[PDB]
Parts: sequence; structure tokens; C-alpha cells
Amino acid sequence: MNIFEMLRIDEGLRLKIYKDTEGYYTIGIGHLLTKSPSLNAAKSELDKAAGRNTNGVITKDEAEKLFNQDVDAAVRGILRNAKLKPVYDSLDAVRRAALINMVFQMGETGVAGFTNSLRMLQQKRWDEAAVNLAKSRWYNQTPNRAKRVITTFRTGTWDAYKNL
Ligand SMILES: [Cl-]
Ligand SMILES: [Cl-]
Repeated sequence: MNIFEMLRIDEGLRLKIYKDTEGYYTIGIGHLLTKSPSLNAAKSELDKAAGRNTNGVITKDEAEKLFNQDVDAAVRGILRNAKLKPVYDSLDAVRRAALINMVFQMGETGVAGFTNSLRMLQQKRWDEAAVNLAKSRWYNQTPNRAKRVITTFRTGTWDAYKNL
């Protein structure tokens, strides 16, 4: 398993525009197009992102390309963020993947705000961080996914993903 496979499981794959868990227009593998309530706005961001008149549909290869770019950008965002980088550099490879999943879903800002949990992850207090991560809107709004990521941080293995 790896980060790509992990997020492909948590985000799914859809070739026409859809609404994510928060009602925001998205496409592909979790590629947010816009938070605006407007379908035209979304269609227009989609065209600008694909470089062509898409009419709201993309192919598989384009979804995969937006995915590659989004993962690269999540990683680079962590490395440039003063509150995230030290955490990321302290973790082993499986747990790094769990932090990139969080940044992909919620944004660097969002994550950088879990101050207390980041601190515990840095200290390697696994169970504690798990409990703390759970007290969040993130966990109450998308509990199944949040559980998979939290178990990932707690155990340092891909067990929550094996089966899927
Ligand atoms: Cl883009
Ligand atoms: Cl969920």
C-alpha cells in the first residue's frame, strides 16, 4: 500500500462533476473544483484545470493526472509549513502517509490547527494522539475515514486499509 492507493480508497473515483461530503463541487479523485454554489463556476474551473472544454466530464487519465498534482502539492505544502514540517520529518513512512491524507482532505491550514494532536504525534504518544484527533468536527462528520487515518497513526501499519 502507498499514499496513492490509500487516498484512492478514501476518495473514490468519479468522472463527472459531483458534490463532495460538504456539498462542494469536485471531480476525479477528490479534486475540489470550487466552494461556490454554482455549477457554471465549477464547470469553468474544470476546464481551466483540464486545459479544454470538458463539458463536465474528464477521462480516467485526466483524473489521474489531477490526482498526481494534488498529492505533490499536499506534500510540498507540508514541507513548507512551519508547523507541519517538523512533524512530518519526525514520523515513519506509514504515518507520514496518514498526515498527507489529512492535508489532502482538509488543507494545510486546517491541519496545522490540530495543535495538540500534532504535538502528541511528534512526541510519539500514539494512543493519546488518537484520542485527541477524535475530538474534532472532522471525526464526527466523516467518522469512517477519520477512523482509518487515526488507526494508521496509532499503529503505524496499513491494517485499516487491508481488505478495501
Ligand atoms: Cl488545478
Ligand atoms: Cl466517512
